[PDB]
Amino acid sequence: KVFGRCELAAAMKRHGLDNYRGYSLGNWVCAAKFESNFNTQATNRNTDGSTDYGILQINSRWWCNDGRTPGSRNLCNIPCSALLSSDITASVNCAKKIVSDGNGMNAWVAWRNRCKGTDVQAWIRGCRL
Repeated sequence: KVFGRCELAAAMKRHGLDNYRGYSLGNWVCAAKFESNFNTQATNRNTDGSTDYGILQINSRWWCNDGRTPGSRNLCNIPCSALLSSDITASVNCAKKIVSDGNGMNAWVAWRNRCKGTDVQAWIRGCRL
């Protein structure tokens, strides 16, 4: 499922991501924009042989299990394919552990490179929330 901007914002707010670890809703939305383009089915292989999965491009080396990644930890205890669902629940719960793991939203290199420090509130402009 390809979410609309305000669609994902409302879902993320409902799952308690707004202000989680102090990161406003615009940050999480911006991150989803530049990680997946709001597409829950997005997958992307990385050079170390891991893959990133779903709306927030969560990595198979540490967080979910895809059966093919050397050194998998599966810290979210979840098949990576569950992060590709139109229900964002599993993706949201896992993002909570990742952003709590020590270096904040810097884990997300599209966030870091394209959202961090910018006018992220723009990413929820016009939304009824």
